[PDB]
Amino acid sequence: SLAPEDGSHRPAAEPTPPGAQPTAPGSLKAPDTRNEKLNSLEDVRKGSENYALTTNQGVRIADDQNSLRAGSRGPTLLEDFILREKITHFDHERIPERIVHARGSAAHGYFQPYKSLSDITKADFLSDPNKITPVFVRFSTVQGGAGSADTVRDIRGFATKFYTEEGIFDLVGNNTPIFFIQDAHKFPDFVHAVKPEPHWAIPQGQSAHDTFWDYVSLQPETLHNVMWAMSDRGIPRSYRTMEGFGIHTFRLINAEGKATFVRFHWKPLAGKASLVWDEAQKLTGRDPDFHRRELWEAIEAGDFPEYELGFQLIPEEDEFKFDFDLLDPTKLIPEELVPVQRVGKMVLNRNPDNFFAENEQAAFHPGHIVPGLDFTNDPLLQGRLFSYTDTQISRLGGPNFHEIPINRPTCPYHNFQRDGMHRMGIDTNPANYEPNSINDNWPRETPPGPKRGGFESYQERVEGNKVRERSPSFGEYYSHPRLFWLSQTPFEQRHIVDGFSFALSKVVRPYIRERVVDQLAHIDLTLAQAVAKNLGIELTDDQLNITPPPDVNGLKKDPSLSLYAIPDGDVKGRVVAILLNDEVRSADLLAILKALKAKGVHAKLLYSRMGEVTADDGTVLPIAATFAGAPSLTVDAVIVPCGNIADIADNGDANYYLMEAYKHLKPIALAGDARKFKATIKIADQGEEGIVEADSADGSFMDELLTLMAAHRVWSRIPKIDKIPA
Amino acid sequence: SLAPEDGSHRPAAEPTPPGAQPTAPGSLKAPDTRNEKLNSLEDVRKGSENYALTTNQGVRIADDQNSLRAGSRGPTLLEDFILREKITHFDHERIPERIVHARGSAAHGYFQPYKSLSDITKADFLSDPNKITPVFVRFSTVQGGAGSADTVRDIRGFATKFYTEEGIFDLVGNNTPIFFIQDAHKFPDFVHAVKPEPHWAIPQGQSAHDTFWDYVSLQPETLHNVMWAMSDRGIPRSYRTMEGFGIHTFRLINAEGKATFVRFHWKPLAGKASLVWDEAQKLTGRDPDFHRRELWEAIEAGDFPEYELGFQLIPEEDEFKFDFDLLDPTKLIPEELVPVQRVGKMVLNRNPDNFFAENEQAAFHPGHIVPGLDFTNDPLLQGRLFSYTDTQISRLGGPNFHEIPINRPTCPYHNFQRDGMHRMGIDTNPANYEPNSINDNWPRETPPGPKRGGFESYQERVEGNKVRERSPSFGEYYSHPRLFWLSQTPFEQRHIVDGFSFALSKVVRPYIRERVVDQLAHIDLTLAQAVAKNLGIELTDDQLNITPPPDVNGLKKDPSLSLYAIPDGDVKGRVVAILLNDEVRSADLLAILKALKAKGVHAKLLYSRMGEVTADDGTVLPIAATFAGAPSLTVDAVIVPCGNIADIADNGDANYYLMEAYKHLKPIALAGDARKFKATIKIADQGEEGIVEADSADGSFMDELLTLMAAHRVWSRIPKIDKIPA
Ligand code: HEM
Ligand code: HEM
Repeated sequence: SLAPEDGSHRPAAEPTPPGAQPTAPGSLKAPDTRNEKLNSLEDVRKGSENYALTTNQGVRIADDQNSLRAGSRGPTLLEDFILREKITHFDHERIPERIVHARGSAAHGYFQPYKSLSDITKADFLSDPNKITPVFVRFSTVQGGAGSADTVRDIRGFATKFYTEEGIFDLVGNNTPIFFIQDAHKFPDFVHAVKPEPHWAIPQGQSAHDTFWDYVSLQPETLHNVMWAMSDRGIPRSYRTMEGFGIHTFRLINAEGKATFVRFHWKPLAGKASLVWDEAQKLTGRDPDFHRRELWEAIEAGDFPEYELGFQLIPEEDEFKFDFDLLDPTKLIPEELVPVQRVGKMVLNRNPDNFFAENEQAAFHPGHIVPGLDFTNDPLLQGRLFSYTDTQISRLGGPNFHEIPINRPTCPYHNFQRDGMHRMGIDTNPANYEPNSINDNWPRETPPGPKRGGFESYQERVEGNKVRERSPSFGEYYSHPRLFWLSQTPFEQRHIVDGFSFALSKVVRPYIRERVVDQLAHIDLTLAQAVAKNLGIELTDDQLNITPPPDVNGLKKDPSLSLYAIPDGDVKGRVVAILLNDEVRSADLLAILKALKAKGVHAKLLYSRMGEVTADDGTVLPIAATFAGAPSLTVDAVIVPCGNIADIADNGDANYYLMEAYKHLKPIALAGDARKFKATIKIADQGEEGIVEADSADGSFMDELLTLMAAHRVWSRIPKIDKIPA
Repeated sequence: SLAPEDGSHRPAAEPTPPGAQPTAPGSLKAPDTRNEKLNSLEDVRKGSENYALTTNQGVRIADDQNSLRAGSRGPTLLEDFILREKITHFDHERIPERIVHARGSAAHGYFQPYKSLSDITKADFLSDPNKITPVFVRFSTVQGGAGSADTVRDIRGFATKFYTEEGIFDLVGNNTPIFFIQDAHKFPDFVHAVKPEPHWAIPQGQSAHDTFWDYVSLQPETLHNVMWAMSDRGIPRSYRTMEGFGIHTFRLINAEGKATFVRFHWKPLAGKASLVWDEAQKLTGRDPDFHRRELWEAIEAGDFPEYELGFQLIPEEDEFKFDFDLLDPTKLIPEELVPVQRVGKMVLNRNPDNFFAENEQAAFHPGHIVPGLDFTNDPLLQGRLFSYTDTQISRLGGPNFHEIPINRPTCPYHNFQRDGMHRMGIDTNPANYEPNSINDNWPRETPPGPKRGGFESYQERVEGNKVRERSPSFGEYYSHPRLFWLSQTPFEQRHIVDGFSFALSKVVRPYIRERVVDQLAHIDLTLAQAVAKNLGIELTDDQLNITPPPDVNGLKKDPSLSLYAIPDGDVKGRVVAILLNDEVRSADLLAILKALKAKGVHAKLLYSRMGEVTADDGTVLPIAATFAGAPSLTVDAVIVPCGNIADIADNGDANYYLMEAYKHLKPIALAGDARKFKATIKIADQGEEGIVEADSADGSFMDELLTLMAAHRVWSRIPKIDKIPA
């Protein structure tokens, strides 16, 4: 018996805020959170308490501290089958990581539609608002390995496995509404260009290197998604605060056989929010698991990630009514032209028990559709359909990957397929082929119909010759980048210029930088000049005269493309650092902590060492972390209560904590003598927007801080942050 | 043609300093650097210039930009064999990463002994000072994945494959002279404890989490290597500036059959040097590939990593003469007791061509020894001999891993083994067994002998019963941690205290922190009290009264255990930042670059944007990076020449660059009006040791800066840095 007597080794099985308890497997932290897929995994969950340690053959082990040897200082014997089983299993623990999106974080949840969509699709999981479909969701980056950092600049994946009563449907999307390339045949070229370069395998988790920009300069179809990556969309605050998109146009098919074109969306109910680049880059160093942590701790707190599924629907007769091709995955459909119709809500409310078994082995593939859905001829989607089935045969060891527990359907599955490595199902059918008479032809085909029918593809007309040719309708590359640029606020446009400037500064061959600036001059002259100025490049008179591309169907902006132009901030689940001193004003801290608790905002109490400090009135305050241990990077705002400020006033760490928060545009609130820190961040006597200051933390002090938190960051401070060395 | 007409896409095939040219495959950068192993890989090197693009079956491809479809907006066709081969290969690119040491960086080189060692060993590679043995060396971290960061706190691996004329010898070592655990049976327990925790797979590249410290608190044998890991040994400046050790006692066997015990050492001829923790942790964010890049760029510059192989030799009759067991890999042999005898030199002088083919697929294993070497009963070494053979079967896809080009011997190999996945060798032997008459028994066994003989194990006497028992002589856990602590300088001791304090502050369960401070009180009460203070923990009276462990064979300290107590600096290959302004004083820059060039020290010219600036005499200075883009973390020292200092005097990023370099103890040199920056870092007029200043950058200014650089860091500044908010 090695646990403490007080039981402090074990986290409470109740919702608790980040940092309050050690994290734990989902079925131990939240045993009463259930859904049909979580219940169906019970057959393979293994406990541990009160059981003997055994070999994998069930033989109890007496001494798991030593190898068998001839004498206590002698050679190890080959007959030690307990050592060789344990080391054999260790030696073969790893499987290949995913070729792309190897870094990702996943959770269980459930989906429900708001109303029946039976008029536009026969998909069973969208047929009834009282029908709940379990989900498993993995969010990811694209380029880095499974051990790379979370808050890199990159596109993010957003993959949802829906365990429906008519089959698994995987909606395998990203956090931007287009992809970099048009035809799947180029996907190995693009991904080899963005990945670490092959001689030396550098850089990890970064597209800021010469081969990426060489490919982008030579393939202008990439510029639209490059604009989104260089914007603050490339550095989300959390997986909870990004959008999701299926990117391709797919089809919905109803029971009458009508096809409707659809593009899929996820709206984050916590709103849209991103970091700023210096904060994201530094956070890759101080906490490379920040998004994985934030997701797992939000679910442990009850701050469940919620998203609304929405559809952009285009009738079949409107296929050719836009300036861009619906089948081109480098084009978005502006919401000003085709609004997103709300379809249902997904809540992620339980973490896995074992990351390897459930996250690392999950397999999502966009060819996993159900009756009521179908594909289109988008040539990127069409090649994806080949790739996901193929890659799973080597990543997951053979063709029985659907029998790995996380991947199993919850609905029935029966067919004539047999054998393969690690075959689990033992088929009793006398027949392994059809047609058969010896089992009266079971399992049998099922015709298509309104519900519970077999899958049949929509009978789209195909006409043309066998060609390796890009459609001419796809040959336009600059209008959607320009629409995106013009839809951004002025501070978002500055952050884009800064993204391209920093990236191209890391390209060693200067001609590649000059070729990219030339492509920017085809999108918007203001953007091109601002990036050229940061690179020491002067645009030629020819570049200054390139005519801008046309508007997209008459639009010169669409605010739904901006993260911030239309406020959608939500503070629940955010976190505030509170900088303690050795004699805190207990009344300020009561007022601060209860205001945050009332709005579901978490707090972390920080000091210059661990342990406790005692307040003016004797209240013992427990310290969560030190100023260096939990830097401002990890929080959304900073509060300094009054008390003995001279304890921390000359602490370089405390001062730099405020300077870094200030540089990264975070709200800061200073009570009482904590206003002496105004000198550190150069605030005027009369104050400035974004810094909350009062004689105490009472009256309106907390409401003002919370108002700033709802607007996420203090964008008006951007011109002021340069006169700070931080 | 897509290359620029000026040829600036291609790096010069000559030695160039870091950043002067794009990096490149080794055989293109240094085509005239050869050794027998490098030449033997020519059968599988494949070029590219002037060749047609083909499928893997040799069919020329006409259009690599499109899939075959029925009409240019039609569905992709199954008969597109060119798309499916290209995407099948991409879908199967990944193989499992190594179970430990997944993150690593490698190079080719050569070794030769200084004199014949035939009186102590019959190993052929140590027999002749003029017979050179090619090597391939991989350096690595332990815990993180292949995509994790380089400058984490961790142990580093140092594995060397010697391609000898009597077989491959792999010396598979680490950068500290002991390991964490005593018996291989516990390796999966230890590694699971240090690795990301199984529920959520956090944290990457960090031992600062509950399960690692839970295991250490319950297994005091771990304490010795934990002291090394918490010291600055855990954060090397470069793989060129750390020690190597084989850890175990092995045997040397001479031609007369005499056995000598040996421990292996690598001494870095560039000297020992480490980062400081705040710098290391920030560098994991700003350049997670810093060590991989530094190694590659040192070899491209001709700053070839050099190491001296050394042996500690103990006669067989002295096995039991120390206070510790020679077969216990948690104990080191102090050099004051047994000196390291210099044996030979290894030079790494060429990078690979393809990182996956040569580094990712390399297989090192400490059971690959040759005649003239043998094992001992160290119970950690004994279990290693099973594991490397076993893990390579799944990582590298089967039992023919020795036929992957990097792993092949350069000497003959013939036997009766056949088949296995991806078998390359086509055996013509009519026999596949021996004894045979049908091929007159060839290939034939070879008796042991002085040279070119068969391998025979030393006939060690074995006497004991078959037991799973730890030798009582291994049950001492505190004397070697204490020897290490007492041998560090006072600043190195402060960094150890900080390393334990920072790590244990990240352990959520407070009782684990308490148990580890109790273990520290058994090593040294000053260490224990200093850690306990930073944790808010008070030592009990019983803890204050624990008797310190005995000296190790009379030693109070051994200065070979410190990185810094004995000066051993070498500045060649280090790097200075030079902060430019828009009217640099060309006379200062002349003097600076001349003095750096004379000592082999490289420079990086930095400014507030990219492009060029022009000096006072019209010299056009290309800018390597911005002040933000290449932070002070990446350099060894900073020089600010005179000129138009007003251009940069108020630049926040230039001021922060000096604040960070100052906090991280780096030398700073300020010429002329750059002395105005003394105010940012609070240097008195009279100056400060570690800041070089003068009216101009003459010979005397450069000699003072170079002297500071030879001492690596300005330790005397440590009391002054706590106040700087950086
Ligand atoms: C619209 C463009 C695409 C989007 C939105 C997309 C999205 C994703 C996502 C989110 C994942 C990770 C799923 C998980 O979390 O496990 C993934 C993995 C993958 N993607 Fe795609 N992808 C795109 C295009 C492509 C293309 C064109 C190909 C190849 C022709 C491709 C091949 C793969 C492969 C091989 C994997 C790893 C799958 C696994 O190992 O299970 N992707 N992609
Ligand atoms: C003295 C203690 C040890 C040292 C110095 C050591 C050093 C290393 C080094 C440097 C590597 C990486 C080689 C490379 O660059 O590819 C490595 C890999 C590995 N080690 Fe050890 N190790 C030790 C103990 C152990 C133990 C006790 C076991 C298991 C019984 C073990 C199992 C492995 C395995 C399975 C690999 C991966 C090998 C591969 O995939 O090719 N190590 N170790």
